[PDB]
Amino acid sequence: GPDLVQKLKVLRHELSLQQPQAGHCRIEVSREEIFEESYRQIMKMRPKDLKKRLMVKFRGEEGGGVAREWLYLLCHEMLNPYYGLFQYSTDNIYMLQINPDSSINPDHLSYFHFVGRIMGLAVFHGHYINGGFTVPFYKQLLGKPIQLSDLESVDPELHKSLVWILENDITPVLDHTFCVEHNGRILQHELKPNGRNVPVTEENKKEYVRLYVNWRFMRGIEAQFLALQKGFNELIPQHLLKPFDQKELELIIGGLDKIDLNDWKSNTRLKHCVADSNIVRWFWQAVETFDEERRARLLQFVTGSTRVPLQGFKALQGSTGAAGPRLFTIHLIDANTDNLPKAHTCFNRIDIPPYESYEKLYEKLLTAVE
Ligand SMILES: CCOC(=O)c1c(C)[nH]c(C(=O)N(CC)Cc2ccc3c(c2)OCO3)c1C
Repeated sequence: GPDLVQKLKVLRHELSLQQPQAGHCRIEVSREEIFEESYRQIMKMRPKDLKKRLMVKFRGEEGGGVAREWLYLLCHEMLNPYYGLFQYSTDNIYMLQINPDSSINPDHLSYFHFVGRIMGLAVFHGHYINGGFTVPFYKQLLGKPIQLSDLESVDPELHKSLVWILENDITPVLDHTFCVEHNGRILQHELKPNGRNVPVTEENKKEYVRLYVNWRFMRGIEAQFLALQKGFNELIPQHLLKPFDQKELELIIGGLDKIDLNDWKSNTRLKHCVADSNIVRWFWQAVETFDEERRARLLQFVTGSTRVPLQGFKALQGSTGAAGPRLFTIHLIDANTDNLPKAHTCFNRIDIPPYESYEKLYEKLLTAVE
């Protein structure tokens, strides 16, 4: 709380001291080749050059304020799975993770080092990017261990079984060793040296669960993660992150998930209504009134998910029909004003009856959502 506020000020003050008063960090890339061009221009600089005031300009545009736009666009474009560095999770929708098969590109480690530098530059200049990584990824990047509690949301079944180990006498029921498996070929991993020959007992099961928790996230991505963290720490040294505790890191990480209302409203299709009509202004008014958890519940009420792809509301998918985005739709219909708004989750549509006032829309929409 108030100690977190002050820790953030110490961090920002320390970072500001590393920025030279004179000098600039010059970048000039195109929008359609921002990843490859930024890769070559950034990997040419010293870490101290990256700490200079950003001097950015796009391909052939006049545009200071362009450096904010450049960094934000590069932060989202570098996570695009086309580049083979990151892939979507099969545990939670629209979440990202390092692709363990990134070894295909033999220069992958220099690209992960580059991604780390850009993530470090975002923190350095005060940008909050909703990268969509898991809480364990972000804790590890910020220099802290993963907690068993952080596994519950990613892998509830593994979490339940590791919790079972810690809370019960395993002796008459389980016969595990410090060796774990995962995939086409089956790969064995010894959690600690000679692990295959170390049976899990009451005496060492705490170490077993602790090692298994880390492996569940680090599995096949350890070299990639190390290079990423290396780039990140060239901008954000690990000692400056030491004061933040597990709880403060969870608050900072949860704040990254903020739904972008600008991107939501810019990418909303309107059916039988205009952008200035009372029903549409009242809907966006009620959304602004809702806290984050209520904004997430509204997004889940209409789309079935509490998140949107990394590209944003423009990449929103529908369930059926021709391939292509199915934008979030506000549909003003002809219906009973006592009726609730109706969600058509297959098509990301909310059918809204013609309410008389803002206060009636707010209550009906809140009743539908809660
Ligand atoms: C401990 C103090 O934390 C901070 O002050 C802080 C600030 C100012 N920004 C960030 C932050 O946004 N990220 C963490 C690196 C997420 C992120 C950035 C760039 C990305 C990305 C995700 O996906 C690819 O590009 C944090 C945590």
